Amino acid sequence: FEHATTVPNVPGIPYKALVERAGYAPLNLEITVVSSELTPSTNKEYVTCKFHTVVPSPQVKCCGSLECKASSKADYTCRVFGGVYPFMWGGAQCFCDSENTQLSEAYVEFAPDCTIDHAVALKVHTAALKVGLRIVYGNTTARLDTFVNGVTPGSSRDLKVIAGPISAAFSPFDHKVVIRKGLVYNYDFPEYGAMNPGAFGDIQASSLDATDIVARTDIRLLKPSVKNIHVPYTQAVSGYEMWKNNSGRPLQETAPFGCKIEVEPLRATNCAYGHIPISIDIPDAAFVRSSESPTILEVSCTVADCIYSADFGGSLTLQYKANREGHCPVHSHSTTAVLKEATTHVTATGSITLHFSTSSPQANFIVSLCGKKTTCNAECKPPADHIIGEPHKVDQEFQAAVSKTSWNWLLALFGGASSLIVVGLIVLVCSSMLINTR
Amino acid sequence: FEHATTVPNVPGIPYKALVERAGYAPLNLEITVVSSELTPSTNKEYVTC
Ligand SMILES: *[C@@H]1O[C@H](CO)[C@@H](O)[C@H](O)[C@H]1NC(C)=O
Repeated sequence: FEHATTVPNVPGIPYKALVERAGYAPLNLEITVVSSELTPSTNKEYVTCKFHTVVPSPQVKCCGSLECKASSKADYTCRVFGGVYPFMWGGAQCFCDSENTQLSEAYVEFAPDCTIDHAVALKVHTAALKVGLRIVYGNTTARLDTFVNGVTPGSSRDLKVIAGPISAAFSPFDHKVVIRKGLVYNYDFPEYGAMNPGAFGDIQASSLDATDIVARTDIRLLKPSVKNIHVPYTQAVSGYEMWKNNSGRPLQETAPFGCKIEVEPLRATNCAYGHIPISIDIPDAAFVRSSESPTILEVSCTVADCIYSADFGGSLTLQYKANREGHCPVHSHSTTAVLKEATTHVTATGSITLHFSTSSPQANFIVSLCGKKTTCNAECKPPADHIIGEPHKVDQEFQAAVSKTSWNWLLALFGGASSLIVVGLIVLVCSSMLINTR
Repeated sequence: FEHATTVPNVPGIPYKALVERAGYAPLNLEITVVSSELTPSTNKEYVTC
């Protein structure tokens, strides 16, 4: 049989339900969302890391001429200079009365440390959510893991179970992101082929070990200015360390709902938000006919004591009369309250307690023992402790915090002035006629 | 758990109380003031004889 139900997106929050079929005892169904797995689609754009300038041996043409030539190396620079003043420990490298000239050039390349200090700029889209569900029926536990989509049931025992789509779409990830040393940072990285000195991603490459590179970081050559042969180079500070210094806090400290983000899939997990509708198919053989089910008689409830606690602290008791030994389930069709155990033994005239929780102080509702129903009411008090991180609000508040006494007072407050005005008008018209008599 | 109660100053007078907690049986609490000890601060002034 197939049953439909909506569940909150949250871990460690079992949800209990029942299936009604004529001649079959209502079957307890427990559903647990073990964890969440939001995996988006992303594409590798480029990589960046601290670089190193190249300072190759300059070219010296003595007492003659020469011309500059470009080079395919990324961020390359070249420039000639006449009237050079070459000196070295060995002395004047060559000789002519200041006629000689020298060509200098430089370029950049990623340093060896980059191999492990690389930071990759990622473009992401189409967040996809994966949900793992564990379902208990007839004290039998089955499992499945399915994409949140409502069109691809998973495989578990060759059982087709579907979930979603989500009520709302949530994704902490933004279109542009960066990954560095296992830390993910939300930032609008410059597009590939865009070089801006003193900025993130100044050096860009298709792959870490790509021979072809493109970069621009405003390198300007300086004229020789000293005795010896030297190439003074002026360049802006590397942008990688710049972004490192003031990169801001990591996404791990900014993700809403406490998403637990992992890097190797670049995906979130254990993050709770939204609702999920699901349809569960259960084999008919799993069901049990009511003929063999225990029969109960003259059952009654009693709230020994309840507390309006965030955690599961509510208690209840039931007393029953029966004729057959065995087990029956227990349920509460009121969403405001949730039980703890789904089934229990049954005796001829036994009475058993129950643990439960509620989201309202007016503990009035209907609970079913085995197949039969029964009303049960009480009032609950706020707790002394008022800060706890354990599961809370298994059912969200439904403006039911208002008390029965509050309803009685509000009813006694509003007055029936409409009846007063109606009676006044009626007597007024009657008197008007009586005086039209004259 | 913490509970507040007022007791008379007197020996050999047990006082009984209960603590109410949801889902917990009320726990009997007996309190006895075995004795009193009023100790003041004093300073030696001098001696005579
Ligand atoms: C499940 O509950 C039924 C109901 O009494 C019982 O007969 C059966 O033995 C239970 N299964 C297990 C594995 O305990």
